Amino acid sequence: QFAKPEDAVKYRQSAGTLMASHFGRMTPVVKGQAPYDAAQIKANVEVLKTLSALPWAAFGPGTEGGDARPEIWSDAASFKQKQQAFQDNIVKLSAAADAGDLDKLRAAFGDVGASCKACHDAYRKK
Amino acid sequence: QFAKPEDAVKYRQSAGTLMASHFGRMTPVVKGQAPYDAAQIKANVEVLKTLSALPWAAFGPGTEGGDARPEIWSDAASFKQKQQAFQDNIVKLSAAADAGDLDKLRAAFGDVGASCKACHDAYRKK
Ligand code: HEC
Ligand code: HEC
Repeated sequence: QFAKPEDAVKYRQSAGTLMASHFGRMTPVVKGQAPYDAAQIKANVEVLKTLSALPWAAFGPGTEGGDARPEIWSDAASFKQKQQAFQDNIVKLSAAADAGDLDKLRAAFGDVGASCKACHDAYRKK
Repeated sequence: QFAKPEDAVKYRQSAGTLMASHFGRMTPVVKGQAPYDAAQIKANVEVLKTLSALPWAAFGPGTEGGDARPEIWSDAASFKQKQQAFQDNIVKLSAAADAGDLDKLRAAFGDVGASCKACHDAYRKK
Protein backbone atom coordinates (compact mmCIF):
# COMPACT_ATOMS: atom_id res chain seq x y z
CA GLN A 1 0.00 0.00 0.00
CA PHE A 2 3.07 2.30 -0.03
CA ALA A 3 3.99 4.38 -3.04
CA LYS A 4 7.61 4.75 -1.84
CA PRO A 5 9.64 3.18 0.97
CA GLU A 6 9.38 6.46 2.91
CA ASP A 7 5.63 5.90 3.11
CA ALA A 8 6.15 2.47 4.75
CA VAL A 9 8.56 4.07 7.23
CA LYS A 10 6.07 6.81 8.10
CA TYR A 11 3.32 4.20 8.58
CA ARG A 12 5.25 1.88 10.86
CA GLN A 13 6.59 4.76 12.96
CA SER A 14 3.02 6.10 13.41
CA ALA A 15 1.84 2.61 14.39
CA GLY A 16 4.61 2.52 16.98
CA THR A 17 3.58 5.96 18.28
CA LEU A 18 -0.01 4.82 18.77
CA MET A 19 1.02 1.52 20.39
CA ALA A 20 3.27 3.40 22.83
CA SER A 21 0.34 5.62 23.85
CA HIS A 22 -2.17 2.77 24.24
CA PHE A 23 0.33 0.58 26.12
CA GLY A 24 2.00 3.28 28.21
CA ARG A 25 -1.21 4.97 29.28
CA MET A 26 -1.94 1.86 31.39
CA THR A 27 1.26 2.16 33.45
CA PRO A 28 -0.44 4.17 36.26
CA VAL A 29 -3.24 1.59 36.41
CA VAL A 30 -0.84 -1.38 36.61
CA LYS A 31 1.08 0.45 39.36
CA GLY A 32 -2.09 1.28 41.29
CA GLN A 33 -1.55 5.03 41.01
CA ALA A 34 -4.74 5.36 38.91
CA PRO A 35 -7.95 3.42 39.52
CA TYR A 36 -8.73 0.13 37.78
CA ASP A 37 -11.95 0.11 35.79
CA ALA A 38 -12.20 -3.23 34.10
CA ALA A 39 -14.39 -2.02 31.22
CA GLN A 40 -12.10 0.92 30.44
CA ILE A 41 -9.06 -1.35 30.29
CA LYS A 42 -10.87 -4.00 28.28
CA ALA A 43 -11.72 -1.39 25.64
CA ASN A 44 -8.22 0.05 25.63
CA VAL A 45 -6.58 -3.35 25.23
CA GLU A 46 -8.95 -4.01 22.27
CA VAL A 47 -7.53 -0.90 20.61
CA LEU A 48 -3.98 -2.01 21.41
CA LYS A 49 -4.79 -5.51 19.96
CA THR A 50 -5.75 -3.94 16.65
CA LEU A 51 -2.74 -1.62 16.55
CA SER A 52 -0.32 -4.43 17.55
CA ALA A 53 -0.96 -6.29 14.29
CA LEU A 54 -0.21 -3.29 12.06
CA PRO A 55 3.54 -2.55 11.98
CA TRP A 56 4.73 -5.82 10.56
CA ALA A 57 3.22 -5.48 7.08
CA ALA A 58 5.06 -2.17 6.74
CA PHE A 59 8.47 -3.82 6.78
CA GLY A 60 7.81 -5.33 3.26
CA PRO A 61 9.90 -5.51 0.02
CA GLY A 62 12.14 -2.55 -0.46
CA THR A 63 10.90 -0.63 2.60
CA GLU A 64 14.33 -0.23 4.21
CA GLY A 65 14.87 3.13 6.15
CA GLY A 66 14.09 4.95 9.30
CA ASP A 67 15.49 3.34 12.42
CA ALA A 68 14.83 -0.15 11.21
CA ARG A 69 18.10 -2.11 11.45
CA PRO A 70 19.04 -3.99 8.27
CA GLU A 71 18.99 -7.26 10.24
CA ILE A 72 15.17 -7.12 9.99
CA TRP A 73 14.99 -8.38 6.28
CA SER A 74 18.05 -10.70 6.08
CA ASP A 75 16.89 -12.69 9.13
CA ALA A 76 13.22 -12.76 8.19
CA ALA A 77 12.37 -15.76 10.40
CA SER A 78 14.03 -14.41 13.50
CA PHE A 79 12.25 -11.07 13.13
CA LYS A 80 8.94 -12.91 12.47
CA GLN A 81 9.34 -15.07 15.53
CA LYS A 82 9.69 -11.85 17.56
CA GLN A 83 6.58 -10.12 16.18
CA GLN A 84 4.51 -13.31 16.50
CA ALA A 85 5.71 -13.80 20.09
CA PHE A 86 4.92 -10.08 20.91
CA GLN A 87 1.42 -10.67 19.48
CA ASP A 88 1.18 -13.90 21.58
CA ASN A 89 1.92 -11.66 24.62
CA ILE A 90 -0.83 -9.28 23.37
CA VAL A 91 -3.28 -12.20 23.31
CA LYS A 92 -2.42 -12.93 26.94
CA LEU A 93 -2.96 -9.22 27.83
CA SER A 94 -6.36 -9.35 26.05
CA ALA A 95 -7.26 -12.44 28.07
CA ALA A 96 -6.34 -10.71 31.34
CA ALA A 97 -8.28 -7.56 30.43
CA ASP A 98 -11.29 -9.50 29.13
CA ALA A 99 -11.38 -11.49 32.42
CA GLY A 100 -11.18 -8.26 34.47
CA ASP A 101 -8.26 -9.70 36.42
CA LEU A 102 -5.87 -6.94 37.65
CA ASP A 103 -3.15 -9.26 39.00
CA LYS A 104 -3.28 -11.06 35.68
CA LEU A 105 -3.19 -7.72 33.87
CA ARG A 106 -0.05 -6.61 35.78
CA ALA A 107 1.80 -9.76 34.85
CA ALA A 108 0.69 -9.74 31.20
CA PHE A 109 1.54 -6.03 30.89
CA GLY A 110 5.11 -6.70 32.03
CA ASP A 111 5.47 -9.53 29.52
CA VAL A 112 4.27 -7.31 26.67
CA GLY A 113 6.66 -4.53 27.66
CA ALA A 114 9.57 -6.99 27.73
CA SER A 115 8.65 -8.14 24.20
CA CYS A 116 8.60 -4.58 22.86
CA LYS A 117 12.04 -3.95 24.37
CA ALA A 118 13.52 -7.25 23.17
CA CYS A 119 12.62 -6.43 19.60
CA HIS A 120 13.82 -2.82 19.78
CA ASP A 121 17.11 -3.95 21.34
CA ALA A 122 17.79 -6.34 18.42
CA TYR A 123 16.17 -4.52 15.47
CA ARG A 124 15.85 -0.77 16.09
CA LYS A 125 18.79 1.57 15.54
CA LYS A 126 20.08 3.50 18.43
CA GLN B 1 -3.13 10.07 28.46
CA PHE B 2 -0.79 12.87 27.28
CA ALA B 3 1.96 14.25 29.47
CA LYS B 4 2.17 17.47 27.42
CA PRO B 5 0.06 18.97 24.62
CA GLU B 6 2.79 18.02 22.14
CA ASP B 7 2.08 14.38 22.94
CA ALA B 8 -1.62 14.81 22.00
CA VAL B 9 -0.56 16.49 18.74
CA LYS B 10 1.83 13.64 17.90
CA TYR B 11 -0.91 11.09 18.65
CA ARG B 12 -3.63 12.67 16.54
CA GLN B 13 -1.27 13.27 13.61
CA SER B 14 -0.19 9.59 13.73
CA ALA B 15 -3.85 8.52 13.82
CA GLY B 16 -4.44 10.66 10.74
CA THR B 17 -1.44 9.08 9.00
CA LEU B 18 -2.77 5.58 9.61
CA MET B 19 -6.32 6.51 8.56
CA ALA B 20 -4.98 8.01 5.31
CA SER B 21 -3.16 4.75 4.55
CA HIS B 22 -6.10 2.47 5.37
CA PHE B 23 -8.58 4.67 3.49
CA GLY B 24 -6.38 5.62 0.53
CA ARG B 25 -5.09 2.12 -0.11
CA MET B 26 -8.63 1.21 -1.27
CA THR B 27 -8.70 3.85 -4.02
CA PRO B 28 -7.45 1.42 -6.74
CA VAL B 29 -10.09 -1.11 -5.67
CA VAL B 30 -12.95 1.43 -5.77
CA LYS B 31 -11.73 2.54 -9.22
CA GLY B 32 -11.47 -1.04 -10.50
CA GLN B 33 -7.75 -0.76 -11.17
CA ALA B 34 -7.05 -3.44 -8.51
CA PRO B 35 -9.18 -6.52 -7.93
CA TYR B 36 -12.00 -6.63 -5.39
CA ASP B 37 -11.67 -9.33 -2.75
CA ALA B 38 -14.54 -8.92 -0.37
CA ALA B 39 -12.77 -10.52 2.61
CA GLN B 40 -9.66 -8.38 2.18
CA ILE B 41 -11.73 -5.19 2.11
CA LYS B 42 -13.90 -6.30 5.02
CA ALA B 43 -10.78 -6.78 7.15
CA ASN B 44 -9.26 -3.49 6.04
CA VAL B 45 -12.42 -1.52 6.78
CA GLU B 46 -12.46 -3.12 10.28
CA VAL B 47 -9.00 -1.64 10.85
CA LEU B 48 -10.16 1.73 9.51
CA LYS B 49 -13.24 1.55 11.84
CA THR B 50 -10.99 1.20 14.86
CA LEU B 51 -8.62 3.95 13.75
CA SER B 52 -11.49 6.33 12.85
CA ALA B 53 -12.57 6.57 16.50
CA LEU B 54 -9.12 7.53 17.79
CA PRO B 55 -8.25 11.13 16.83
CA TRP B 56 -11.07 12.88 18.62
CA ALA B 57 -9.98 12.13 22.20
CA ALA B 58 -6.62 13.72 21.38
CA PHE B 59 -8.13 17.16 20.91
CA GLY B 60 -8.81 17.42 24.72
CA PRO B 61 -8.17 20.17 27.35
CA GLY B 62 -5.10 22.20 26.66
CA THR B 63 -3.98 20.17 23.61
CA GLU B 64 -3.85 23.11 21.22
CA GLY B 65 -1.01 22.93 18.52
CA GLY B 66 0.01 21.34 15.31
CA ASP B 67 -2.24 22.16 12.38
CA ALA B 68 -5.37 22.07 14.44
CA ARG B 69 -7.22 25.37 13.88
CA PRO B 70 -8.29 27.14 17.09
CA GLU B 71 -11.92 26.94 15.95
CA ILE B 72 -11.86 23.26 17.03
CA TRP B 73 -12.23 23.99 20.87
CA SER B 74 -14.33 27.22 20.86
CA ASP B 75 -17.01 25.59 18.66
CA ALA B 76 -16.99 22.23 20.42
CA ALA B 77 -20.44 21.18 19.17
CA SER B 78 -19.79 22.01 15.55
CA PHE B 79 -16.51 20.07 15.59
CA LYS B 80 -18.26 17.16 17.38
CA GLN B 81 -21.05 17.06 14.86
CA LYS B 82 -18.38 16.68 12.14
CA GLN B 83 -16.49 13.81 13.80
CA GLN B 84 -19.73 12.00 14.66
CA ALA B 85 -21.00 12.43 11.08
CA PHE B 86 -17.59 11.18 9.68
CA GLN B 87 -17.95 8.13 11.98
CA ASP B 88 -21.59 7.71 10.74
CA ASN B 89 -20.08 7.58 7.20
CA ILE B 90 -17.57 4.98 8.50
CA VAL B 91 -20.47 2.85 9.76
CA LYS B 92 -21.99 2.97 6.28
CA LEU B 93 -18.61 1.93 4.75
CA SER B 94 -18.44 -0.97 7.25
CA ALA B 95 -21.95 -2.03 6.21
CA ALA B 96 -20.98 -1.99 2.52
CA ALA B 97 -17.78 -3.94 3.15
CA ASP B 98 -19.46 -6.43 5.50
CA ALA B 99 -22.16 -7.06 2.83
CA GLY B 100 -19.48 -7.59 0.14
CA ASP B 101 -21.24 -5.04 -2.07
CA LEU B 102 -18.76 -3.22 -4.39
CA ASP B 103 -21.23 -0.67 -5.79
CA LYS B 104 -22.22 0.07 -2.22
CA LEU B 105 -18.56 0.27 -1.25
CA ARG B 106 -17.81 2.82 -4.03
CA ALA B 107 -20.60 5.09 -2.89
CA ALA B 108 -19.78 4.80 0.83
CA PHE B 109 -16.07 5.38 0.12
CA GLY B 110 -16.86 8.66 -1.64
CA ASP B 111 -19.02 9.80 1.27
CA VAL B 112 -16.25 9.06 3.76
CA GLY B 113 -13.69 10.93 1.67
CA ALA B 114 -16.00 13.95 1.48
CA SER B 115 -16.34 13.92 5.28
CA CYS B 116 -12.57 13.86 5.79
CA LYS B 117 -12.19 16.83 3.42
CA ALA B 118 -15.07 18.81 4.94
CA CYS B 119 -13.48 18.64 8.36
CA HIS B 120 -9.98 19.46 7.12
CA ASP B 121 -11.33 22.42 5.13
CA ALA B 122 -12.96 23.91 8.27
CA TYR B 123 -10.56 22.82 11.04
CA ARG B 124 -7.06 22.07 9.71
CA LYS B 125 -4.56 24.84 9.04
CA LYS B 126 -3.31 25.30 5.59
C1 HEC C 1 9.70 -6.05 16.55
C2 HEC C 1 8.99 -7.38 16.50
C3 HEC C 1 9.04 -4.98 17.39
C4 HEC C 1 8.16 -5.07 18.41
C5 HEC C 1 7.59 -6.28 19.09
C6 HEC C 1 7.81 -3.71 18.80
N1 HEC C 1 8.48 -2.82 18.01
FE1 HEC C 1 8.34 -0.80 18.11
N2 HEC C 1 9.67 -0.64 16.57
C7 HEC C 1 10.28 -1.68 15.93
C8 HEC C 1 11.16 -1.18 14.90
C9 HEC C 1 12.02 -2.02 14.01
C10 HEC C 1 11.03 0.22 14.91
C11 HEC C 1 11.69 1.21 14.00
C12 HEC C 1 10.80 1.60 12.81
C13 HEC C 1 11.47 2.57 11.85
O1 HEC C 1 11.45 2.32 10.62
O2 HEC C 1 12.01 3.59 12.34
C14 HEC C 1 10.12 0.51 15.97
C15 HEC C 1 9.73 1.79 16.37
C16 HEC C 1 8.93 2.13 17.44
C17 HEC C 1 8.66 3.46 17.95
C18 HEC C 1 9.24 4.78 17.42
C19 HEC C 1 8.41 5.31 16.30
C20 HEC C 1 8.99 6.68 15.91
O3 HEC C 1 8.64 7.71 16.53
O4 HEC C 1 9.84 6.74 15.02
C21 HEC C 1 7.85 3.36 19.01
C22 HEC C 1 7.29 4.44 19.88
C23 HEC C 1 7.61 1.96 19.20
N3 HEC C 1 8.28 1.24 18.26
C24 HEC C 1 6.84 1.41 20.21
C25 HEC C 1 6.59 0.08 20.45
C26 HEC C 1 5.82 -0.45 21.55
C27 HEC C 1 5.17 0.40 22.61
C28 HEC C 1 5.82 -1.80 21.41
C29 HEC C 1 5.19 -2.88 22.27
C30 HEC C 1 3.74 -2.55 22.71
C31 HEC C 1 6.63 -2.12 20.25
N4 HEC C 1 7.09 -0.95 19.70
C32 HEC C 1 6.95 -3.38 19.82
C33 HEC C 1 10.10 -3.01 16.19
C34 HEC C 1 9.25 -3.55 17.15
C1 HEC D 1 -12.51 16.43 11.84
C2 HEC D 1 -13.82 15.86 12.34
C3 HEC D 1 -11.68 15.51 10.96
C4 HEC D 1 -12.03 14.44 10.22
C5 HEC D 1 -13.39 13.85 9.97
C6 HEC D 1 -10.82 13.91 9.63
N1 HEC D 1 -9.74 14.65 10.03
FE1 HEC D 1 -7.80 14.32 9.54
N2 HEC D 1 -7.26 15.94 10.65
C7 HEC D 1 -8.10 16.76 11.35
C8 HEC D 1 -7.35 17.79 12.01
C9 HEC D 1 -7.93 18.89 12.84
C10 HEC D 1 -5.99 17.55 11.73
C11 HEC D 1 -4.79 18.31 12.22
C12 HEC D 1 -4.17 17.66 13.47
C13 HEC D 1 -2.98 18.44 14.02
O1 HEC D 1 -2.94 18.71 15.24
O2 HEC D 1 -2.08 18.78 13.21
C14 HEC D 1 -5.98 16.40 10.87
C15 HEC D 1 -4.84 15.83 10.30
C16 HEC D 1 -4.78 14.79 9.40
C17 HEC D 1 -3.62 14.31 8.69
C18 HEC D 1 -2.19 14.88 8.77
C19 HEC D 1 -1.44 14.27 9.91
C20 HEC D 1 -0.01 14.80 9.85
O3 HEC D 1 0.85 14.23 9.12
O4 HEC D 1 0.29 15.81 10.48
C21 HEC D 1 -3.99 13.29 7.89
C22 HEC D 1 -3.15 12.47 6.96
C23 HEC D 1 -5.40 13.14 8.07
N3 HEC D 1 -5.86 14.06 8.96
C24 HEC D 1 -6.19 12.22 7.41
C25 HEC D 1 -7.55 12.04 7.53
C26 HEC D 1 -8.35 11.10 6.78
C27 HEC D 1 -7.79 10.16 5.74
C28 HEC D 1 -9.62 11.24 7.20
C29 HEC D 1 -10.89 10.53 6.77
C30 HEC D 1 -10.72 8.99 6.61
C31 HEC D 1 -9.64 12.30 8.18
N4 HEC D 1 -8.36 12.77 8.35
C32 HEC D 1 -10.75 12.82 8.80
C33 HEC D 1 -9.46 16.64 11.43
C34 HEC D 1 -10.23 15.64 10.84
